Amino acid sequence: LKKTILCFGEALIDMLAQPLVKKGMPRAFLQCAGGAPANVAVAVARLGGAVQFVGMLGSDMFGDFLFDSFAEAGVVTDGIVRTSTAKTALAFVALDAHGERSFSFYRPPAADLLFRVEHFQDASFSDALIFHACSNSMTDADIAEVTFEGMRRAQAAGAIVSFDLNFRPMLWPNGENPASRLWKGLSLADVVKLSSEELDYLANTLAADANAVIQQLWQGRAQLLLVTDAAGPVHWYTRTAGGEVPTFRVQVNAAGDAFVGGMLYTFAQQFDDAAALIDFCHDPESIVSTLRFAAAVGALAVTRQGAFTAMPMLSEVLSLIQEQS
Amino acid sequence: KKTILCFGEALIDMLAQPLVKKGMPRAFLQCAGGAPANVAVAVARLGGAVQFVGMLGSDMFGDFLFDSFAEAGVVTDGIVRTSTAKTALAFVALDAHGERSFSFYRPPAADLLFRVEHFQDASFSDALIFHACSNSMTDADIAEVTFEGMRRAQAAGAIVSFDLNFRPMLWPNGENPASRLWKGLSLADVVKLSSEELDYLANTLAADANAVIQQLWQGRAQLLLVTDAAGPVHWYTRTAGGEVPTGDAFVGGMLYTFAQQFDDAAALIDFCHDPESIVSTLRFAAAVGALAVAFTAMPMLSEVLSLIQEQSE
Repeated sequence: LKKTILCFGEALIDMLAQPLVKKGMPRAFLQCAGGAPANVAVAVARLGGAVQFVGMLGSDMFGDFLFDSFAEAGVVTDGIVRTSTAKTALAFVALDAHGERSFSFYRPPAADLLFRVEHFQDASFSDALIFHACSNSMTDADIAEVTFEGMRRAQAAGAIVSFDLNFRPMLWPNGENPASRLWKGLSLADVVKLSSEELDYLANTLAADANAVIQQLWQGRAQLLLVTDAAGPVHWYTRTAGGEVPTFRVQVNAAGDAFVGGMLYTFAQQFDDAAALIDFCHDPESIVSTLRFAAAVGALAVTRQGAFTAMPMLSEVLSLIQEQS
Repeated sequence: KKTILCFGEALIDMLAQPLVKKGMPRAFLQCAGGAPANVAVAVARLGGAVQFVGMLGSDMFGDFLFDSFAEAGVVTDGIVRTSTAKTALAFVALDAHGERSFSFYRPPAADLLFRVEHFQDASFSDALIFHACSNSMTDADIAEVTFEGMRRAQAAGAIVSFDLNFRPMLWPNGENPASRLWKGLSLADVVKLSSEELDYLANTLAADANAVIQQLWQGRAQLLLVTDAAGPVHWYTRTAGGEVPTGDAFVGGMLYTFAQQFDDAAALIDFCHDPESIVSTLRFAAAVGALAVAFTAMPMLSEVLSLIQEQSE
């Protein structure tokens, strides 16, 4: 069976700063499993899809926590490698930008950044129908090349390559221009997901507009593009048309990792092989149907200061779609 | 003059909390930490004039440490900041079979980037005591910075205090700390060791405790204090030794008391030649150190008071 969704990249700890409780009581931080591709993997596993997380975890308490969290969720762990050379990355989340949500990362150096091409396993790509990655595994030259090689290997092995930009400027070296790597990753993906802001960023790097960006994507492997709005309406584009994705109102909005997990999960269930993506992209009726499912997953996922605390099961997602209909 | 200059690392201790409810995320409590940093705070709480010299990150944790120093009464103008690295983190959780584990996010770290040019002459000319620990010797650069600070202090007339506080886990894999430890020990006037560290040092010499003590007398050391997990504190000088009839609290009480008793660095020598004073001062140091922690002062209050009365009578 070649139905496994391979999520590659970083898995890290989101440390959620809690509000001050009493007097000089020490502030508390809550430990939550995180990482863009990691969240996608857990969302897929919760729905019942075959999924594996490929990446490097530290040989520390946090790495053990992430490993066990993956196992408990049903995510295959065979492709995970370990290292004592660096610690598991930490992402501290709090408030200080006045009342804004602040971020403090312990990642210029981290375990996930040390994954090398030699760590990939042929069995992973043999059984993979989808390879999903994000730009965080492109923050330095070495890890970026590993991500590109994974995308190239996936394509050659018959897997659909999914790329959710998930651009986080803070994680990139000061003074360096990430444009080059982002465009390269974009040229190697069959399915691309961008936020409105990232689309604007990319347009600026071209000294042009959104249309120019989309046309640039069509010059590569891209067959499907999703653009998320801060608000909530997701737009989709293929080389033959464009439209909107049905949304859901379930009280908390922009499509994130759960949405992606929902989408890839459906792809793996419905596609016999990678070539099936082409027919899918030529059929707006299927596109709308599948993205509605993805939106339902995103709407049901529960987050706390970012970081997912609960992913929905298939029955719950289908019930929402059935009800809100 | 009068100020106690504590130099080195200030970091965040993240204490893992026992799981309250299965489905809830494990919690970690933030606490100001760092060896010389904690001593600086204790001295300040006791009422001594103290300044912490070191580098703090420009992050949320650095601001927390800076504020903690300020609130305790520690002088902060000797503190420098950097965005180049994050404030170090020290995770202590009860990992595996009831044993308390550790996970340090150091190196890299902001405190490791303090450079010689960050020292201010004003800090040294006003210092009666310069106190350091081995944590600021974990890499070649910060170690040299620490040694130069100790030399500057000595040259400026400050008593140099060195609390080994050896933590192997913080040192580079495959390296032997012995060399740096001995160099630091050779530059201190006052040395504080745990019984364990004494044995460790003895081994580096392939000898006994006496060999370590004699080696110490080869450098600047005039007073050695050796603490026990469970037992009296042993003191040693170049002419004698004995025990104090009674950890970091102790070091705080000691520095605080030394600063209250000694007019200058030369006063340490007279002190070392006066066992009665050594005994009285260290016992008091241990006792008053408990205050750097409405509360009861008993039985310590009466114990201290009865002794002074008897001595005066």
